[PDB]
Amino acid sequence: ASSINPWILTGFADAEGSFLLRIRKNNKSSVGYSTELGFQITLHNKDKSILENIQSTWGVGVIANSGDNAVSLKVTRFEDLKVIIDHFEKYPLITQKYADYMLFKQAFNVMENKEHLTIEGIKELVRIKAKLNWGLTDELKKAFPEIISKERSLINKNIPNFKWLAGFTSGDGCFFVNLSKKKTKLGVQVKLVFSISQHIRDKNLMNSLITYLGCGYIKKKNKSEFSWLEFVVTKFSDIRDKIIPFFQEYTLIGTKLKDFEDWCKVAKLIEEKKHLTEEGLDEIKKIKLNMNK
DNA sequence: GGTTTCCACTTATTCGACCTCTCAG
DNA sequence: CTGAGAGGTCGAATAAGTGGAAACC
Ligand SMILES: [Ca+2]
Ligand SMILES: [Ca+2]
Ligand SMILES: [Ca+2]
Ligand SMILES: [Ca+2]
Repeated sequence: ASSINPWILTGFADAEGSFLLRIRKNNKSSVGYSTELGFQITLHNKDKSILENIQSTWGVGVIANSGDNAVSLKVTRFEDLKVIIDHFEKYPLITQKYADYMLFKQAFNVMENKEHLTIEGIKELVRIKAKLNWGLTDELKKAFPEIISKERSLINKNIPNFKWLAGFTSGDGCFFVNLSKKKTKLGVQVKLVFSISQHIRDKNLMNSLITYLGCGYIKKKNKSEFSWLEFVVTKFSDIRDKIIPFFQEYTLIGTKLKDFEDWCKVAKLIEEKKHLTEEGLDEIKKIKLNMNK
């Protein structure tokens, strides 16, 4: 296993990490509840190597299958959480997930004091959990109606450095070869697309990518009640002169690195105008077939 | 006996990956 | 004709989370 640059790791955690606070009804526990605090990343099987590298970097965490297609790294051994905290104190998250991290830290402090072994400490964990991720289940709310949770901190941080973006892109980004039929004797337009997807809660961060990368635009997307954003670059001069040199310098991790490598092969053919030939179109369709999914 | 840690594997829905058309220069 | 956006779809590699019991103090 290889170690991962810490800012790349934090950017990847902003895109792929989740904090965890289990408060479980437990007939064997003196206070009727047991707890489990943690941090986890779930990826496709093909990216198991990233999880082994993170495990090797931090020296913590257990890896297991997550269903038929995915694999997780989960850190819940309590002493190992100190490694997680030590990392994110030095290399802080910048999406809204930073607020979940802060709630995770509060829960750590409660459990370090063994307060979770008292009913009052369980109550304090429920207060913290109420704003963490999806919040309290209805079943738990019914158990602790008394609870009043402090409102959730809205995060508005800047991108700390390019390595963070390399990690974030390795998680939530997409390098895509768009083919769209036209009329023309050739008949197909080849267009390279770079995009990053994110929940609308981080509108500010996503909007800032345009200024930070000096190209792109934001698309708002919806699906029933859910909404998210796409930062998108389609202009070939920006792909060739901004996006490609950026990730050539700030190296992606995992399978997305291979997608980016194939994507650049297509950019080369496009720069040589080989995409407006039948022989070059063959080559590009071959590269596209071998990418992503 | 009580508590912590790990593995199996899911639900919810935020991602990624995928497609097609318009129209300015 | 070509490029750059416009305007989408869609499935789960989504983000998040639960049941059971091994493992331990
Ligand atoms: Ca993400
Ligand atoms: Ca994931
Ligand atoms: Ca991903
Ligand atoms: Ca088992």
